[PDB]
Amino acid sequence: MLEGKVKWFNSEKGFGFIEVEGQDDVFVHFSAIQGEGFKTLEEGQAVSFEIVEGNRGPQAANVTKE
Repeated sequence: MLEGKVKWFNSEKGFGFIEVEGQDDVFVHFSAIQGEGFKTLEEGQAVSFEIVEGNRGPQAANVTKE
């Protein structure tokens, strides 16, 4: 699992970017967010996650709020 920080997140639209040291920023969609409750992220929130890449390029998967 990768560790990173939420760079920014549009809570209304349900998407943002995770920033991570060395690597580029990682697009995160709300459907990647684990746990219970309404799925959203806060700027600067610590997350653990993976990067999954299909034919639309890399994005965050299995994002867990730490």
